[PDB]
Amino acid sequence: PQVELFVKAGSDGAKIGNCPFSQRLFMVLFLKGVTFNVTTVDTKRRTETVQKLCPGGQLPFLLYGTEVHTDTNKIEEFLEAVLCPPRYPKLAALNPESNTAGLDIFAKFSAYIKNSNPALNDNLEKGLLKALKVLDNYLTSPLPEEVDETSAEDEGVSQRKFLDGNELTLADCNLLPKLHIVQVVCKKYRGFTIPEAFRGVWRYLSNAYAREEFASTCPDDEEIELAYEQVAKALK
Repeated sequence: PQVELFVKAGSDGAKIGNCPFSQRLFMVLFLKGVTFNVTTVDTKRRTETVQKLCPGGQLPFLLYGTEVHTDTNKIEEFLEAVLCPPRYPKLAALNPESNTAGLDIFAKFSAYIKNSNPALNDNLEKGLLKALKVLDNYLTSPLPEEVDETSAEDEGVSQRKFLDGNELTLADCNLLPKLHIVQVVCKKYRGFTIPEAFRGVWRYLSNAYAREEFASTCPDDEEIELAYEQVAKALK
């Protein structure tokens, strides 16, 4: 039941370019265990075969047998439905709040980085910091799984690896690619690093970069930066 995910090509028209939607889906497929392959699509120069499978020009899309599926959320939702137990595992989060913790982070970042008027830099940066703290608190709050089970050093603090427990879920597939863009781009163009004092968020990124499903699906730093260069370099 052949699985082909079509994703945005980077600056040389071949390699992985910047796209959080592509990476999220790429991650879902590694995590599912399915046999699959990825085709990169140069969005300035779609091949004729790609033009014909996705006449609308959406991206990413997914070839499943002979059907093309568009819209990332619906693609994901369909991968969860059709690649299901017992032959593949359920990836969706158990706790609803895991799907919405730090959702706002990527919008606040975008605002922050598209802005070019120095007067606004500070308030937008605090927007971003606050969104990261909501996330941090969610990462340091014990989930129901962890109830009343701790050791003396770090009572009240969670020790789970990812958003919803110790297994990557769908919620991580959405968040991690976005946070990864936030870090690379804000470091390069805004003199900004996620504060060390958000130890949840750091401990979380550490656990992420430790898993090939995420680190193998990241675009090269240079592709992310090039991708954001025009919009980001405008603030003087």
